[PDB]
Amino acid sequence: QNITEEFYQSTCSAVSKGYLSALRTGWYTSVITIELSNIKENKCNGTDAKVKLIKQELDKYKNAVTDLQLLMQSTPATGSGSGSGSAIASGVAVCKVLHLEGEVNKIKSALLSTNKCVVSLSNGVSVLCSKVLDLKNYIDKQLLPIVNKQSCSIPNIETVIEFQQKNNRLLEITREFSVNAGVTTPVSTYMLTNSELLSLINDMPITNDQKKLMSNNVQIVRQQSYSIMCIIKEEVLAYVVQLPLYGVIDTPCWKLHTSPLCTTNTKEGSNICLTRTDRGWYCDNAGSVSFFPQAETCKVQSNRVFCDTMNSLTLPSEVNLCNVDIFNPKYDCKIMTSKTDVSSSVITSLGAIVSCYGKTKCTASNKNRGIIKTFSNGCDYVSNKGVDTVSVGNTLYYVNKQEGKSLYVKGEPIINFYDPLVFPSDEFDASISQVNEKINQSLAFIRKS
Amino acid sequence: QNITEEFYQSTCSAVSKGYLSALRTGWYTSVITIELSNIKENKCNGTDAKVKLIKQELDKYKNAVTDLQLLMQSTPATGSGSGSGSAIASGVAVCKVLHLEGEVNKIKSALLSTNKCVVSLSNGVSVLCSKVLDLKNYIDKQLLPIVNKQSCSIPNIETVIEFQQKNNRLLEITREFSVNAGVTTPVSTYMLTNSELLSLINDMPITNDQKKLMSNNVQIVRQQSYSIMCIIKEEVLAYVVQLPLYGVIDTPCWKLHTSPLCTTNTKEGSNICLTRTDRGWYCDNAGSVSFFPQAETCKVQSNRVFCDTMNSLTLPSEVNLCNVDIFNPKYDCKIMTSKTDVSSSVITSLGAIVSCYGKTKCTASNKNRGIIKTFSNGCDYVSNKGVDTVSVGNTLYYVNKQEGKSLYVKGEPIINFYDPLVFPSDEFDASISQVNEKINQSLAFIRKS
Amino acid sequence: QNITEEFYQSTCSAVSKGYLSALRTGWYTSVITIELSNIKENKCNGTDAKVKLIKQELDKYKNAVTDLQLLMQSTPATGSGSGSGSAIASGVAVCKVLHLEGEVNKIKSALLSTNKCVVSLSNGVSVLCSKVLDLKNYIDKQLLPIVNKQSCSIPNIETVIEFQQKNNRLLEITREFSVNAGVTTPVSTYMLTNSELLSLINDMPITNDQKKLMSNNVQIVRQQSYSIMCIIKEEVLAYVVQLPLYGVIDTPCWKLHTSPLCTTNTKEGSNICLTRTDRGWYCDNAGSVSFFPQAETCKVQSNRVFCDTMNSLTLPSEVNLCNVDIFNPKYDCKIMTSKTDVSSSVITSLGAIVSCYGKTKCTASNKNRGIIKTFSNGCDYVSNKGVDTVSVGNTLYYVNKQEGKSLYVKGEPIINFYDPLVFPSDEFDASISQVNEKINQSLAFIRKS
Ligand SMILES: *[C@@H]1O[C@H](CO)[C@@H](O)[C@H](O)[C@H]1NC(C)=O
Ligand SMILES: *[C@@H]1O[C@H](CO)[C@@H](O)[C@H](O)[C@H]1NC(C)=O
Ligand SMILES: *[C@@H]1O[C@H](CO)[C@@H](O)[C@H](O)[C@H]1NC(C)=O
Repeated sequence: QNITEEFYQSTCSAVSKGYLSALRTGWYTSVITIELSNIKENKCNGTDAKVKLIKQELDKYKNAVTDLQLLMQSTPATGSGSGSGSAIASGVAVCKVLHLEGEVNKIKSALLSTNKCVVSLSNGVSVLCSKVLDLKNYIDKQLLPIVNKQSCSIPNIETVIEFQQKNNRLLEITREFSVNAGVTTPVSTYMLTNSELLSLINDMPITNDQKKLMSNNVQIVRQQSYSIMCIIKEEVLAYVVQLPLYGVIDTPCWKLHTSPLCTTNTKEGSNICLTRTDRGWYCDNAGSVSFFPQAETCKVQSNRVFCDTMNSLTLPSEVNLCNVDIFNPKYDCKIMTSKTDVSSSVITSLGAIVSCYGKTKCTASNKNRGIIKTFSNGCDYVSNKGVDTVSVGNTLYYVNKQEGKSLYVKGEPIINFYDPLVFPSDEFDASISQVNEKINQSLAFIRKS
Repeated sequence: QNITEEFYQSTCSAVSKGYLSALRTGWYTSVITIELSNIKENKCNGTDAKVKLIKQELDKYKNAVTDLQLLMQSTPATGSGSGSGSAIASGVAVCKVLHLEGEVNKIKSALLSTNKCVVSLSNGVSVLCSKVLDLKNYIDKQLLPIVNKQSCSIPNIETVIEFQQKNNRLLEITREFSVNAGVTTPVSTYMLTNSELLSLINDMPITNDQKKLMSNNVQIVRQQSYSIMCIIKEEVLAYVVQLPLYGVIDTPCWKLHTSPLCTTNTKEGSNICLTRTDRGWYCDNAGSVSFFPQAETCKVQSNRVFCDTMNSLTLPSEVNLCNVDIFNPKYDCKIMTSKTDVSSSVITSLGAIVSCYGKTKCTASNKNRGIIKTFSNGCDYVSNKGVDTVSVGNTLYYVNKQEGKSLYVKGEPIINFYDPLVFPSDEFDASISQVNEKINQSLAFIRKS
Repeated sequence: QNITEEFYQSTCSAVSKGYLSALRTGWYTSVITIELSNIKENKCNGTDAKVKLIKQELDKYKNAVTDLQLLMQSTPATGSGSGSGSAIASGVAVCKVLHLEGEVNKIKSALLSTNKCVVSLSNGVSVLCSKVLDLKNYIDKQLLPIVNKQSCSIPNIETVIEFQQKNNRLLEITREFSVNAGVTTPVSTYMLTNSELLSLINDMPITNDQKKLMSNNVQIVRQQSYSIMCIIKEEVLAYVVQLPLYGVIDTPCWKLHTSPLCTTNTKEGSNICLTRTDRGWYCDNAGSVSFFPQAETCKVQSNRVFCDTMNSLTLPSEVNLCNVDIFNPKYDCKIMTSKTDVSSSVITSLGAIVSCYGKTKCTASNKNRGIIKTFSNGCDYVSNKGVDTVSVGNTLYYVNKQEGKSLYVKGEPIINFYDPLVFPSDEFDASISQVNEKINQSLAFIRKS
């Protein structure tokens, strides 16, 4: 609920605390079926425009079914497979079951009397079935008596329009499945209406607090979901929707922000830099910390973070000590070094870190008062309380207007504890104790000779 | 207007000059409203197909409004926030104002008599208002007399069709806003027709030369714009369109192309490489140079470059001296080094740089004459005048057919001025003077022992 | 057909063999035309709803043509240009020909009598022409007699509906071309129906085995295609479709998987790591090996790999010896080193490599038996035969269920042949023989002093 920040002048890094967690750890597969009509082309003596329009829309239904047929002749399993495996792997497991004999018949039988069921497949997976569109009922009852005879009966213009409305959702689903090789993400309203999604959430074998969680963030749920095309078989079109399951909930999370920490010598060519690494989202997870390096693997909405553990890292709970004591031996606090003194800025949750070097004009202004702070050479921070923009050189960043308390922790910049001459000025991903050992090694290389 | 190129044999790099500039430095927010109809469901005795079709399309209007309602219950502010801040930050500032009382009433009053207005909000922002669709007028005048009574009146088939045409734009806007969590980019023709966009450009408080600039490049303007969902309130649907403002215009720009510069010893394992860094777009901006490292942050159309300063860098105007004298002390000309002699090629604006090493078959051919040039070991360049393709190994690159003059600047490759034994063969982002100091340091490590 | 795997305990890497190849080496351009109607607005005394609906849909046709007109006033050539050149370069060559006089007349004449032709342009390119929609015929025959007179004739509701159906494909094509600046990929069903694509494949001057190849993988073909907007001219709308040409077919391919290989000392701060580089897809191509570093540049479907040679590398056929003998001098087998002992896992084609270090809980379980293997410190591998998931820390990966034989090649991990004290613990992209020379250099730096 209450968001806070802490800027560490000593390491040129800030930590935004107070966020609650929702980590994806599992998948809920669910089958979405469309009852289709097995009709073959029935060309009849037809002339007046109502039969032509009906026959045209019927051909769009036929090409949509044959397009779905060449789509299932190839199950590419193209979703993920990026060394972290497939994400859709779980949903693919349901499609291989649907290809079994009698398996399309079980969901077709469970949905013989009701629209929404639960079906126990022949592999132990209890999936929830949904039937979102019924074209077999409409084509076999309202359309076949028009095209079945020798000469076509004249359908009313109302039938032509009602048939374009029902057939539309099928046509759009085949269009998405065609351009994406059967696997789509996010799940569009054609794949699942907000109304159908909320009905699937209410029926899940999950706690009521988790149903309130997923229902208040349906947009986040859509963006973290997959729609996988299954099978066209026995007057039934089936495709699987994989919805995220959040195994870690309401757990502490914080966000690390890092910026270069250089020396401010006036001699060009004589400055050395240092930047804490592993910036990003950290969350408590099962006695450890789940770290998320990729920026888009975590969507944040309203004080909670929605992450996917597929692309994360597991760190000891001691990783937090780099935020309070970077010189602490329980944890190997890693940095990267260079001699590149370029000014830059990072917009944090409650303020902005500014690393200003050289002649760069770094400043922070308010919309109505103008410039309220001019930064000197070095690394600094400013709160958003009273600040609107931060400009560094020719670049203007907008400060985030989130409410929260910020705390400035004064301290000596650690780049000053290093002798410039005996410094590793090209180490990437080096630990503090690792760098102290390389400094002990270059000073041993100068003492002996 | 006139595009030229310069290849530097000494550093294996080329510069494409002559481009004019258009840098995004600001945002213009504008409110786009849709007048809605506050109706509640009115189930009536209905049987004949025209009432059923009308009631179906009316339900799609109702679900679209409730879907927009759960979308504004969560303002995620998910656009950007990538350490450069939010891009949509400015547009979000307008949405927080719309949630104020009386604020939906001001734009609703300014648009009470005209379609397009200007409205001064209660926070000092003078936004331009547009009213693109009027469903309150259509539902309350043409539809309510059909559904208001006890039994429904029979609407003509013309009313059913005209209502599907007007309601369509609302349905597509909710579909885009649902899959993208309220923030879309680019701005589609459903969000804003080319006709409405041109009318917004003509009304902006900008110079006439800037209106000619944005109007001749509307496609670039759409791709650099954002559509942010605001509020559903008081029979008004409002969402903000953020259009780019180009503060830097008709300013000099050039593009740096770099390729590995290795030695051509015949001994495998004995070659060292060097590659100028910071390749990309450079533009004069306010006495400095704005450098763009990311490739997609700059779209080039017809001799002008359209960049976003949010992801750029500010460099001293002296950065140009790496293109004429890399050994010049006013600027720290940075390179990266390695021992990886792999052949490769870079398609420039007017030609192609080819770095050929080992047994790789590097060649450049014309469509009707065949191979017109065979490259030897080392780094070379060829103009597009008479050249169609360049093949390196099993890879074929197409040479850009842009008209312009190319200039070949002969010179000794600088990788030959370095003794291989005493070379830093793993430096990344190192300056020329930095490398000379490391060579002075490894030669001091061999002289003393 | 038969997929196999080989895990090398000595280098912590695995190779998935048995895949067949389809590399894109060329482009087939083809022109897709829409015959348009040159009509100007003809406002007439109109009141009853059928004329209003017709005039509304006619205005959507007019704005679509003018939107296409400002789209061709700017040919941005924004597709690619990423230093590998443009991909669309070949297709752009056809658009510059269409702007020639008489050139729209040749395809318009070849398609005067048939729907599908071949046309020899005035630049030697024999392109295949397709005419997918005929609006000039429909507007000039069925619509002009209604709007041509002084007062409008009353069209039937059937005409209003048939005109919305034909005009729809034009409107969707302008919507895609507007948001993407004239260059779209993949090619949607609006740009080309699966039926039109299959008819273009059958007519190509390619072998019958290649037509069977592209027809069985149309989804892969769409995802690797481009649609480029050409010209609006002389009652003809033309745009070019670039389809991939696979010059390398049924050639051997394998996939390299790599994972960190560290020492298992119990002392924190004392471990050194090593990881083979250049992981990805390798395919035999013209006596060499085409290597693909980017992960998305190769789509794999059903034992064959579909790669684009534009973003690839050419390696000596000897690159395979890093998979059997990394210490072999014919090839410089490159690695990268560090001191970062973080546990991680890689899902291979037939199993999973697990690098477990520190206190991380690495394990592999079966769905019904539970944990079937607990990994110790070091690098290991497990087959998918009997294994369902692999968990490392708080991350759970799904093992790929592809059928195939796996082979575990036991051997001493090479990180143990290196003395930790005299190790380059920050080399990136270093060769084995390069590292042995740096170890010979740091041992010479300690022997002399
Ligand atoms: C090297 O490490 C030893 C062990 O702590 C210490 O006594 C010595 O002062 C260090 N020398 C340096 C950091 O130059
Ligand atoms: C090292 O730098 C000094 C100062 O310019 C110079 O005199 C000397 O020749 C250099 N030695 C090298 C580059 O080996
Ligand atoms: C250095 O290389 C030489 C040449 O093969 C070899 O004899 C010597 O043992 C090496 N020394 C090392 C690897 O420490």
